[PDB]
Amino acid sequence: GAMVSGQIMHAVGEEGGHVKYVCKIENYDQSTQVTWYFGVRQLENSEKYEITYEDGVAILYVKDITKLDDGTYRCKVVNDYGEDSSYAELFVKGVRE
Repeated sequence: GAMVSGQIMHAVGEEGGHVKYVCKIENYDQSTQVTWYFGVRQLENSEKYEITYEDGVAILYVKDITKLDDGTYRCKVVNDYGEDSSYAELFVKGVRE
């Protein structure tokens, strides 16, 4: 392309609930691979995170929200030509001023 990774919107998470992040990719192809991060931590499918990627749409769902989950989330996109990343925040009540 490209690729270019699209803008991701911020979210407020309530304790015990969930939030989602959606990142739309321009000029994806057969070599495109997507990895999400929370702060310094690399994410994978588990009891905590529901992660999918198909046809230029990356989706991260975060479950069972706690105060620990407040911070910065990154969607990192890599192919045979280069890379791009997009970022957004999760705000939980009681964490930030």
